[PDB]
Amino acid sequence: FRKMAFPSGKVEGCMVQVTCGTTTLNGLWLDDVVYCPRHVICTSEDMLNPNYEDLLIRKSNHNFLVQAGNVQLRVIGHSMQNCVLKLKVDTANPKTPKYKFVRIQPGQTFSVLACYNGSPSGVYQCAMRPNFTIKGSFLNGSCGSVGFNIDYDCVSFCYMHHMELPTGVHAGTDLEGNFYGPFVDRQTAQAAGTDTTITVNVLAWLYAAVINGDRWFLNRFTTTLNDFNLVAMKYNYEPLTQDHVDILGPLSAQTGIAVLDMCASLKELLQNGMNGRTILGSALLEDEFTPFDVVRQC
Amino acid sequence: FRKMAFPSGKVEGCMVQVTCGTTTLNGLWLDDVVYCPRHVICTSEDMLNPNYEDLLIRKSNHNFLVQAGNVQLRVIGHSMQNCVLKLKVDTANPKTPKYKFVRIQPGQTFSVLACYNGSPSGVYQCAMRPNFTIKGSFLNGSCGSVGFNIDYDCVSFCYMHHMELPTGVHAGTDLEGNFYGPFVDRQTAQAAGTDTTITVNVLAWLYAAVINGDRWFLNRFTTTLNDFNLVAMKYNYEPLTQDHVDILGPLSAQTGIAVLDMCASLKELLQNGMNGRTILGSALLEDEFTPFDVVRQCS
Ligand SMILES: COc1cccc2[nH]c(C(=O)N[C@@H](CC(C)C)C(=O)N[C@@H](C[C@@H]3CCNC3=O)C(=O)c3nc4ccccc4s3)cc12
Ligand SMILES: COc1cccc2[nH]c(C(=O)N[C@@H](CC(C)C)C(=O)N[C@@H](C[C@@H]3CCNC3=O)C(=O)c3nc4ccccc4s3)cc12
Repeated sequence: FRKMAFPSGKVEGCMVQVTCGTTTLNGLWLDDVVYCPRHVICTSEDMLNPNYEDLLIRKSNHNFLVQAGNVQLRVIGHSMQNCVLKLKVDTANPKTPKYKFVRIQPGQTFSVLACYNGSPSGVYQCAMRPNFTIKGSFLNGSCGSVGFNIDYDCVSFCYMHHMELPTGVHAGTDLEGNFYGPFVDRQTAQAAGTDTTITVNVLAWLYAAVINGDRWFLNRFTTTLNDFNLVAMKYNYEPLTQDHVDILGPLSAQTGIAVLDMCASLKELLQNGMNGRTILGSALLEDEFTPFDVVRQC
Repeated sequence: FRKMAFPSGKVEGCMVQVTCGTTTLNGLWLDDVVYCPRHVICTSEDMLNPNYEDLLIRKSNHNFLVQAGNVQLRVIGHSMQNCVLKLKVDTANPKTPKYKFVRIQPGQTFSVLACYNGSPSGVYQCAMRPNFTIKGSFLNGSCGSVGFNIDYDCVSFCYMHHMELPTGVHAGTDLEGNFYGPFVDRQTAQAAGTDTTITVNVLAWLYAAVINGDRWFLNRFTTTLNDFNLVAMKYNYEPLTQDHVDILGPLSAQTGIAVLDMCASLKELLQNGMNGRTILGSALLEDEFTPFDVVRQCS
């Protein structure tokens, strides 16, 4: 089992650069609109606590340099939506895929196309942590790179990159400019909530183990959702939601193991440890494979 | 620090479907030629001991059905190169990138674009193991998927997929159709030679751990190159050459840790273990990052 990204070509065709003064970041060109982080308009001395409304009043369409490679796209309008700038340009992107903007939940995974100066550098799979950070790999100049899923040729954009916390994890917004978690776009040290283990993904991993014949950990007990959630919190595990139970449905049907029966199996693992026995060849439970990732790889 | 693949768009525009009779697998369309595994011509009976040149002489151009998306491309010729079939078509691929065919060395990495029915499914990073297998993720119908590196808009193709061993690892060929390793395109259960760990890559990765602010495994000791190699061979690690030491130089300079000092740290980890501690989130020593991979990501 491995972390697999989606093929990135449909997103590569949409990356451009956006420059104000000497500040260049990545933007996303869809139809005739370019989306990018609003702090492209910030000077170094306004970053501590910028006045974005006041900074944007001073800007005009002709202050924005938008380039696809070396080709300039003329800007004919601009607006701000939360923490993203929307630049209307005079050309509709001929490589625009079928697409949606979506806001994901903690535990969901997505692919990140890491870009520098509008040019793709690499692709990898990330999971949104319960404290709304991602464990990414981003350098200076990566802001504006996006994360996405692809379903039947439709790209669902879910992440745009804005910042690196002092602990080395990353934070950003959806494509409507709303941050995931309690962060703000200022040059300031911010801290995330203490992280927790993604319970729904650990259960998906147990299902994958069963599918491959590794099932020693199954037991004859069951539990209520509420009883399991109260126990999980004592072990720094996320509580399960109704949506979590539902996305485990296909794996539950495939193995014949009820979701609440698998919860009682995980609950025994939590109170007693693994006893040096492994699951799928590991002493550690994996929590960054979603139920969809598991059926993707089968 | 994550396992990072190359962006796959330049390869996506080359993937097609090839069908013969009831068999379907993926092909690579470059200019006017489609490359695919030759056993697309095999029927089920043929699989065990196919005489390929004999089976190929009995095929006509019109037996090959090549599809790019919804469009069919007409085969105007065909030839075989080792385990790869080369189908000449009447249309040139306009999305053909600049490219080259290369044979990689054990321990080098590449990106794999997994495809089914000519459609890209996922992309991830693999290393050519010392025993010439790869620990990939491939299901039925993945044959013909390719592995590649990218350098300044030039795509270097190095792997085409052919089989899964009983142990679950994978085997394939370069784009001239020669297998990596002692494998053969027969429907038989085949075993690989005993694998070993890629030592220069483990060292590159420990350096990455330092760059990302993790130092719990460093120590005050030092070792000679030969004495490290004796312990490494004991633990089934490949020997470390002076070429590898030089290669790690940029990394050593960056962190101020001499190569043989980092070797002393790896020696202790091999002799004492990790004691349930973690490195970059892993409980095991990672060996599928090359020194180039580390430099490219960290800077
Ligand atoms: C004293 O303040 C700190 C204390 C402790 C940790 C800290 N982290 C950050 C922080 O992240 N700032 C944001 C920017 C702010 C405005 C969101 C930022 O630099 N984003 C980067 C990606 C970063 C860089 C390293 N790899 C990460 O992913 C990015 O690309 C952008 N660059 C610029 C350059 C100019 C103008 C806009 C942008 S946006 C500040 C900070
Ligand atoms: C008693 O035989 C075994 C015993 C123990 C383990 C074994 N493994 C294999 C084995 O791998 N065979 C090759 C095929 C051989 C000819 C190279 C094969 O199936 N390749 C797959 C990719 C495979 C499938 C599962 N995931 C992997 O990646 C592929 O796509 C192709 N399918 C066909 C189907 C028909 C015709 C051509 C192709 S080519 C056989 C075998």
